[PDB]
Amino acid sequence: MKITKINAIPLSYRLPTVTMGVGSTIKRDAIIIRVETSEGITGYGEAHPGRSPGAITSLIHNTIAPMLIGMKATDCVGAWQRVHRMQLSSHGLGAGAALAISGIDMALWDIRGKAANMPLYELLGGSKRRIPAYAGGIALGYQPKESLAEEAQEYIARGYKALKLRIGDAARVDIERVRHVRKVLGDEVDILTDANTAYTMADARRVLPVLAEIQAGWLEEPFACNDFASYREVAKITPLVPIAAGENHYTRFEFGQMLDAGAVQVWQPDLSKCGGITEGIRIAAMASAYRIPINAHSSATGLNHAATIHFLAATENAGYFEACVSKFNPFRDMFGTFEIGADGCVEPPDAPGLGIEVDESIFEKYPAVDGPGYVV
Amino acid sequence: MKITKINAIPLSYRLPTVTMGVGSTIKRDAIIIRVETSEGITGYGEAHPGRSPGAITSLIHNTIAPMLIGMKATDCVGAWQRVHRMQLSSHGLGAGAALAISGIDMALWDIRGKAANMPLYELLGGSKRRIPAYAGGIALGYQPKESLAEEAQEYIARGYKALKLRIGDAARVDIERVRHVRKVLGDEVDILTDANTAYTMADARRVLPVLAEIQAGWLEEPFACNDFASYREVAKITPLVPIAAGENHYTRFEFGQMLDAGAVQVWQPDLSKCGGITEGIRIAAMASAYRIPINAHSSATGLNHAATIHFLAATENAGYFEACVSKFNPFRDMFGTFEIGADGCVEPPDAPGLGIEVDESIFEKYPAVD
Amino acid sequence: MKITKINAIPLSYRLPTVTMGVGSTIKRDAIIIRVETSEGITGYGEAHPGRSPGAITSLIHNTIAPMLIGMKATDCVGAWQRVHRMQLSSHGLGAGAALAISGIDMALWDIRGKAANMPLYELLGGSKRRIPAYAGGIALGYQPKESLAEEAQEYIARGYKALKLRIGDAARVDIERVRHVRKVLGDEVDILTDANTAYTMADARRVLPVLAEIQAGWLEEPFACNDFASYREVAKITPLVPIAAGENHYTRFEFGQMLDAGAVQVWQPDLSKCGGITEGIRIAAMASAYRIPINAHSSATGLNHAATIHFLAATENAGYFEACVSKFNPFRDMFGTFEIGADGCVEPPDAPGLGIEVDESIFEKYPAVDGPGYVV
Amino acid sequence: MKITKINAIPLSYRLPTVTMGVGSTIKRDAIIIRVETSEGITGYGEAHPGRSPGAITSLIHNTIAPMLIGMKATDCVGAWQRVHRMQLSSHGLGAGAALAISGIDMALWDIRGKAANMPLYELLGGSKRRIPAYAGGIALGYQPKESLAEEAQEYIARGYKALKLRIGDAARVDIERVRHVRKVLGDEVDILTDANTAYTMADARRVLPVLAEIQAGWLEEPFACNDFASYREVAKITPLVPIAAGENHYTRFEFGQMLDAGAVQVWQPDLSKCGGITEGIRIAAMASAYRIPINAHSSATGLNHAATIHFLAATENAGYFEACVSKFNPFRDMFGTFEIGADGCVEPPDAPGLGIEVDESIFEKYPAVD
Ligand SMILES: [Mg+2]
Ligand SMILES: [Mg+2]
Ligand SMILES: [Mg+2]
Ligand SMILES: [Mg+2]
Repeated sequence: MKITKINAIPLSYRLPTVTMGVGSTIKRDAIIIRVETSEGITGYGEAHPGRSPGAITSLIHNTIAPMLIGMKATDCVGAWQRVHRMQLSSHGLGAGAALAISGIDMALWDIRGKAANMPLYELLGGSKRRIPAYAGGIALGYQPKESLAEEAQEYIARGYKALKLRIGDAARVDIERVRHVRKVLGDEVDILTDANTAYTMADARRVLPVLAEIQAGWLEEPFACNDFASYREVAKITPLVPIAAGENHYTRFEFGQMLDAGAVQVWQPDLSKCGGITEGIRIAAMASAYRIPINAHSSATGLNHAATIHFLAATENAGYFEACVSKFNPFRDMFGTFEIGADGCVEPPDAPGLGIEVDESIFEKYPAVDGPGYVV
Repeated sequence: MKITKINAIPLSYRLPTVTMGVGSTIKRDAIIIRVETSEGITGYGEAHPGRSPGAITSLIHNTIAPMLIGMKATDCVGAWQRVHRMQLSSHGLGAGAALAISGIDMALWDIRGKAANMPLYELLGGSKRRIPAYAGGIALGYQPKESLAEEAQEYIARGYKALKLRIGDAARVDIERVRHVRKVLGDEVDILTDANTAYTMADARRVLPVLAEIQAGWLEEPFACNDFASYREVAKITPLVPIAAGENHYTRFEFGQMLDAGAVQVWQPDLSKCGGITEGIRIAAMASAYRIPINAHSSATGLNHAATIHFLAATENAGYFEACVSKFNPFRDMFGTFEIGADGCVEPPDAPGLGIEVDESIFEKYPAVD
Repeated sequence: MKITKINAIPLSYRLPTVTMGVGSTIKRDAIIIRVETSEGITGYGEAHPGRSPGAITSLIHNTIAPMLIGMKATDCVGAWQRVHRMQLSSHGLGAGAALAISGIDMALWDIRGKAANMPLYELLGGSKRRIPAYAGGIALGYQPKESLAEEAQEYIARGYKALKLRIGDAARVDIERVRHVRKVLGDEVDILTDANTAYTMADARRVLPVLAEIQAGWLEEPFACNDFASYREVAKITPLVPIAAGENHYTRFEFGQMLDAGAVQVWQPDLSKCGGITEGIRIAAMASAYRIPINAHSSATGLNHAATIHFLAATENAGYFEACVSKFNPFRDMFGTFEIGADGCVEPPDAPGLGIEVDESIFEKYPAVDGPGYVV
Repeated sequence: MKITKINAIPLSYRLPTVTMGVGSTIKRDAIIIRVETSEGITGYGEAHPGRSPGAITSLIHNTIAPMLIGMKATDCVGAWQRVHRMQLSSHGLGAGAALAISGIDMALWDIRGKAANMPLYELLGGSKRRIPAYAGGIALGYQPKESLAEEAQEYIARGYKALKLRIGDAARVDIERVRHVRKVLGDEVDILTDANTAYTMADARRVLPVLAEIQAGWLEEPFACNDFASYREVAKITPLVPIAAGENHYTRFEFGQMLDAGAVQVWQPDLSKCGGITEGIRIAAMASAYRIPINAHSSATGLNHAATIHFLAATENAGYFEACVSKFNPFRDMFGTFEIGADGCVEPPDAPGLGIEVDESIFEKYPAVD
């Protein structure tokens, strides 16, 4: 079974807005990858658009796809190694190639599930199990504290035992917001926080004590992805709340650097970013030996959501699934929906591969838009 | 003076080969950045193609240019900041965005020198001085040791006091090559080595002692850019030959990470890769306090070469300039040749900005190939 | 364009007093540097008097000026390197030479701005932007806590969102003072503290908890500039308030030593002390990679105030400008004033060089006085 | 007994040259400090000029003397403290103030020995003993290797068992010099080396192994005084030859910083630079617990030489005395010659205080030059 065609299909959706630390969201983009085989089996993956989806599309169509055509379709380790030496190790696009191979790998695993007649959790050695979820996605953004509390109440009513508050616009206001949410929900809900790379160190030494006071589960991404000196300096503030990162981190080599720095104790690789399922396993296994929980970051599509839940089912040190709960996200319920149970958990689809049926006539409903996706 | 237009112009050339540690070269690519201003002054830069020139071009035109139109063209610090917060810090393309800003930033400093009526060395605070150079680029590749020695002798005859040997294919064959060159050039030539990310650790503990024996200037890029664990292990082998890295390292935050690892003691940023001249200064200033020499890596075009020499003339802790000496390279001589003197040195051009005049009719001679 | 003449002009002013950790201020001194070029352009800088202004004057006129006459006037990097090898590296005056070259460098950059027809922020690559300021200078010294509160209220009325309280006479009294100021101003004002090298370690372990309680922005200079073991030992007290230093620190080499000690996380180089603008950039860039904010220390004259604001406009990791607010400081408003806005910010002058016009007939109004400047 | 007058007397001498790592010597300068008391006893010291003798003189007369007039002349600890809090700790001149207090402090100990009717070694708690010496000062500079060897042989014939070779101009030429001296003197002479802050790291990893090969006593000052990062890197090269530093290091707080860096294992304070005899004791006492030898650096005048020998006789962990052996140096023999014996050693004078009589009519013979 050889690889015949690899195609990157860029999709986008314009909405009539939720403010985070990265700015204000005006447009949602997604890149869906199709890999065709010699024996007729077709696999589907999702690559992250990287705030410039035309570039990842081009990178696949011009460089990465030709180096993988003709390869055996189950050899995703060998497929990953070609991208590693031609792009990741030297003179390449670095992080952009990781995004590109992430979707391809994901599609190759979908082929591998279909060829073995196994769902992905079974292919990886796990079982169909209940995986805890929190209300995340592009929701719970910057708004008055009482309105933010009401949105949080809506999610517990929907069965969530955990939620992720978006912080990082000003220390004072999100101290005020974070305190009010604990006040109205009680101390039974795992309140998680995400600063989305927007805090300084001065902000952190003000916010971290109140996070320990409200007993938050983690502080996610307080600084820039490459801000190494700030990441080691926050660890010194409080041991009662761990630092979380991984969304903007690529390959096991970047995660290995944050392993022996020892500051970030909660890892969140996005399978549409980090290098795919193959690299996801490698990252999680390193974390496993050091007892670090994997709370995977989720991308836009229900394809990535399928791959993530399958991955967490077979990953021993899996923590949370990040569930998108925003009302204006069509990529989530694009084909065959995940659904949260009353136990606060989620389940992988019981069908070969990723267990998602892809009708290609939905791509026409969400065409490519060349504009920017963010407002700061 | 505001920014009006930013365009990325892809150029490529097919050669009818020199093998290094990354592979075999069949086609050279380059991306030239044109920045137009509201007062008629036009800047030029080089962005590294990153093995996919169509992707960086797409990234510039769709994303990085729209966020920079309307900015004051002298504000390169602010221009770098917008790219830092929109692309480099969060959900962007990471390393690819750094290549894209590198050329734009270089073109911004070109505008700024012309508007100030100063050459770039003068703009950066330096003076026109002789900068030592080594014979490098896509030259001195894998070949028999006596043929490699004949190529080496030709560069000393042209004036060079230093050269860079390509190692990394097989441990035995490049120990054999490296020892032979020392005997035929004597111990007066600074012999530098580049492994082009092709060594393992098992190779390194076999090769490093002979590099000490021949008193090599540095071992450049023995491992992949993100291979942190190997880089810290090779520093334990010998203190007599330092490790060099920088080509595949982007922003001062990645260089900052290898500062406190302490393993790499020779920093080699590429101004067409690391973030431009702006980030080049910041990387070099950090190295300056730690007495780490900046031996900048050179890209394809004579634009990048001009910018690098201008940079090193004003940079306090500057080491060598990497001189491209392969003669199947039209990008170097594309618009008015650097020239190596009998002192083995090189001079910055004494004209406003980068000191290079760009005729756009030459772009048609080298069309873009996928 | 060559250098023709370098002249150090010592100035002083006697006042009919504000008490700090360095003692009681009775006389203010300043050294203004004039550099003349071959092409008629004249630049102006400020060197710190170093508590013995006759010595810096002598050092310039006898040693440093002759080694720089004939040099190209835009080659300030090369000018700095000559002073580095002849004075800073070996057998020299060390810190005194740094003060001397600071003013000369500053004057050379003023020439460079005028020759390029650019203001200094534009020459360094920045833009005209709003830079936050705090009430500093020789103000808010030792006095009864209620009178100290009234002086603080006057500055917020003048638009300051931040201020620097002078501490360090006794632990008990400035704990009492610091608590009262937070009480009357609310927790919206960034209260900064400066001990002016006067604390012991025993004082620090008493004062630092109350500073964390009142959430102070930093503790500036608790010990002697060379007191390395005390600087690393205070870092162990509280992570909620960082230690600040740099006023009495010279060259990037002394700042590099405090970088890898890792204790001081807020850097304050004085451009009239550290080695000038050239060295200022080098110090700030090292801090930039490690995400350390530069909150530059200000000297006496409006020349240094111009150079500082220009420097902070083009410095990416710039924090605060230290604004002198003392009523008896004529050096500040000596020629063409800075003015604080309602946003709590300050702006660089929009004119070539430092943007300050120097009338030399004001030097006669402030002649040199040979006496001491401090009382302890 | 109070302090009445403190005066700084600048002296200089033009020579019609010996090249070291800092440059070429054309004129030697010295500053002599006279401290008068209310009971008629007068002390003398030497302050280092710091390449600008007019500045230190100005600093003493305008600032440091006014803060010390009226103090009890035996209270040198309190005298050092006033200078510490007024000049060294905060907004002062830093390193220059340390040079200024060094001579005053030395003159204070001169008064104190005379008032106690004890020589300084006895005042410090030691006894008159033979102290090993090496041939140094502005001697054994850059010259052909055989001419350098002839100068070396002359010092062994005079009695010396140790000498200090000036290296640092070029790595090749001083490897050549250092090897030649070992062969012509044998392995019985302690060969010490001084680079005078002129090496890079690339030079060091080429030179250090040959210094190990020739079994050199130490490598003195390879880098600038504040070049912290290089000093920690050279300790990694070879454990067989230690690094020496101290000439350009002031107060026990800078020596304390190089204690916990662990890189420099031979400390060389200058009593005319580091803070005087008072600070000299404190620097040496810290070194004593860590078993670091104190091989003090010598200044210009025979006053400083007298103070140094007195100091080392009473100092537990004293190593070598630096003997100035250049014969174009009148400051050494200015008022009654030290003398080297056949044991290669040197003795402190057996007279109250520093044991030197100062005739002020000799000051006219060496007037001050700008
Ligand atoms: Mg996130
Ligand atoms: Mg290379
Ligand atoms: Mg202060
Ligand atoms: Mg010496």
